[PDB]
Amino acid sequence: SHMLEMSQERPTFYRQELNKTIWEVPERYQNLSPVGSGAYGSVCAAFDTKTGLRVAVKKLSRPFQSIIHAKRTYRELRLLKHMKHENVIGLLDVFTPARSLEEFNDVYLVTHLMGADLNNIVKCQKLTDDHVQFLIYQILRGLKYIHSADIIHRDLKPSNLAVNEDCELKILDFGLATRWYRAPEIMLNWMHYNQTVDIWSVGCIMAELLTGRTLFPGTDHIDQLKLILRLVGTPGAELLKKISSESARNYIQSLTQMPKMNFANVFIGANPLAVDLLEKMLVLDSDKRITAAQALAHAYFAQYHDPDDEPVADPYDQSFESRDLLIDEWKSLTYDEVISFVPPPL
Ligand SMILES: Nc1ccccc1Nc1ccc2c(c1)CCc1ccccc1C2=O
Repeated sequence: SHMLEMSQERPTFYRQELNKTIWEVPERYQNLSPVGSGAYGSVCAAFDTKTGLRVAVKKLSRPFQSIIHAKRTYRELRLLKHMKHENVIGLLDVFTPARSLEEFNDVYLVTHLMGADLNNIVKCQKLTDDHVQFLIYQILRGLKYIHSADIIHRDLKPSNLAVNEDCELKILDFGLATRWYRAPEIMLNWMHYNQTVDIWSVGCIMAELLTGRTLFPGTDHIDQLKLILRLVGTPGAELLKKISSESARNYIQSLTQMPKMNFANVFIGANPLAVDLLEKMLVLDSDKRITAAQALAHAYFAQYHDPDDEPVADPYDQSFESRDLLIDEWKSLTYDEVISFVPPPL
């Protein structure tokens, strides 16, 4: 009760070659092998002998290359240390082989191994309506939590969604096939947007899960916008009066005017509740777009929705974002976050 530890032992590390480079990790982690071949950024699957589960270990080897990199490393670590939710990738461990700040260079992050991203899942099977309900439900459950912490993903897409063989899903890699899921207001920066940029992305993902194909496969920014307007219709005058960029307003007004298409004619053979939900997600007016919390209560998710089991996050203090610091200062803050990490219970 009042007994304290007067010291602590560093784990024993070992070295090995993986992806043509040396990985140095605690002996806790065994049988490492690369996954994704660079797609997700130096990630190895491993067996965690402590928790007795398969883990994914991600190595950051250039985290402090510049001020921009160092601040991003700090941001990502603070975010990941904060996220504690079934549908958001969080941290089982974070470590460095360094024995002091002086020898600090590499950061390794450890999370539960999922085994695929949603892209791989879509390629390997046609998902049933039940799969789609469950996958989208989990994305929205994760987003409710993330948004409640005043965090926006900003780049939600199938490759940022980890899925396991039990159809469980977690959201990976917060932002800030690359443009197809992006909200229009952030594609051509109309305005200081809101959290529902992520809901637009969910709508695009859900559509693809239902049809088996990309909803708006644009070849560039302008083409992408044209594909969007063809479905949702050209925005009215008042929707224009709300966006700030004069360049944007001018261009879209030169385009041929189009009415909102009938969504039932696009998402054929889909559950009518699914279609109705898509109509609430895929709207241009971000002040009218459904929220994650509102979407969770939509009848489409009647089988999964449980208001008592859709938790929100603790407030997330981002005051560090307003600081302008040197590489060594961001690096020191990051080191502090590494050594102060408290692992989840067993
Ligand atoms: N974001 C973060 C933070 C800490 C540690 C790791 C990660 N990033 C991860 C974690 C797990 C997985 C993937 C990326 C990529 C998708 C994928 C594809 C293929 C096989 C497995 C997995 C998968 O489980």
